[PDB]
Amino acid sequence: MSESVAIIGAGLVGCLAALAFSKEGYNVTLYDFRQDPRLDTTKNKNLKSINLAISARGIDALKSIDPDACEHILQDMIPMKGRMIHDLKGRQESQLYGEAINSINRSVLNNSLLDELEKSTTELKFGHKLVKIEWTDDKQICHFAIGTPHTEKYDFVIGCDGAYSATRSQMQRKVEMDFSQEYMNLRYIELYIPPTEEFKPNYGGNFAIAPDHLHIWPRHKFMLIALANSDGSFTSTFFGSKDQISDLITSKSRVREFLIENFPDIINIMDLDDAVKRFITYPKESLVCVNCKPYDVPGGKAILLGDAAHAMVPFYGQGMNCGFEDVRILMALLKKHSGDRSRAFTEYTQTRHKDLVSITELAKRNYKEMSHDVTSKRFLLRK
Ligand SMILES: Cc1cc2nc3c(=O)[nH]c(=O)nc-3n(C[C@H](O)[C@H](O)[C@H](O)COP(=O)(O)OP(=O)(O)OC[C@H]3O[C@@H](n4cnc5c(N)ncnc54)[C@H](O)[C@@H]3O)c2cc1C
Repeated sequence: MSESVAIIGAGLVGCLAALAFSKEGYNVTLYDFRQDPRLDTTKNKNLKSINLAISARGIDALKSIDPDACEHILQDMIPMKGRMIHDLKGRQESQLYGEAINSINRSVLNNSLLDELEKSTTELKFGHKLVKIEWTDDKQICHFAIGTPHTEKYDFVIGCDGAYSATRSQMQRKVEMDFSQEYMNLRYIELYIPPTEEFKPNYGGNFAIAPDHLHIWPRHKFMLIALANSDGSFTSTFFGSKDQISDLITSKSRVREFLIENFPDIINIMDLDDAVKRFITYPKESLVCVNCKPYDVPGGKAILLGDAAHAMVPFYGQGMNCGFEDVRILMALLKKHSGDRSRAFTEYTQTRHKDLVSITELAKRNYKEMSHDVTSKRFLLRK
């Protein structure tokens, strides 16, 4: 009487999808080739950033799925009041909220969703790599490499397997899928702002700068940002072109001078030497933007959510929030259609792809305002 679903990928979107479907009564199995990130034996946590901005929409998605869990899962998130813009003179200006965001730790959020899933009948299958799918009019046969071949049949499959989705490739054999991948001329580097030694009453913690603002140092086609952690430290991120970064890291002094010149007010709050070290040593992940149409295999046999459907630019886009909204939209469509996945998945493709156009255009406009159109003397250095 129950239907079974294989969800491929146990990142943030996959875990939320698993929560949503298990709650709605489906028999869920959640696969990931990675080891369980809650284990100390698992060395690669695959965490692209230490923390995340979760929007009202992202929060509302988790809340629509499980309000009690959502309360518990998000208890330590730090609400933001606005953005704090830092100019070349180290002047800060508060711009109060667009959409509200809250800072939350990535590891904690992903680990907490897994914890919630263990309280359901969801089967967790780490160490399982999806390698092939056979599509039929009844069940879909999913082939895995474990550790070792392994196959299991499912009524339908949800690809939440990220930007390079194996599920998406498998779908492409069954349906004509328009597809594009674009490798961004953009890299990011994670930096660190330590907690202060003493509790700062006006900040409510050991914070070196305002914890209730997303801090941005916007420059011409590059940017530094910072978002608070619960312990008083900030996760800081530098974004710049591949060419700019490659040219900088040829020399430690060159990086150091660049940082001092462009972000002079970070010397008060960050160790320059290890910043330089982090800058030269941080592994540079390639950022790819991918788009998809359709998102489903006809007859309700499969659907793609999260980065697997629409991997987008960091910061300027909001991949996790978008993926959380994917899930919320899908579940509402399933309820609207009384469990008819054929109808729901088809309508999903139509409406979500209209949404994606609007989302993409917003992100481009965000990049234009915040990073491209930056030439004033307060933001672009004159030698
Ligand atoms: C630096 C940075 C900062 C960001 N900040 C924000 C932010 O502040 N707010 C926000 O909303 N978004 C943010 N994002 C975007 C966000 O990180 C991603 O959109 C989000 O994590 C995507 O989640 P996902 O579950 O779709 O994909 P993923 O996190 O990529 O998870 C996919 C999972 O599938 C597994 N997998 C892949 N292939 C297979 C296979 N063949 N078989 C089995 N398993 C497989 C992988 O191991 C992986 O665990 C940021 C991104 C970056 C890089």
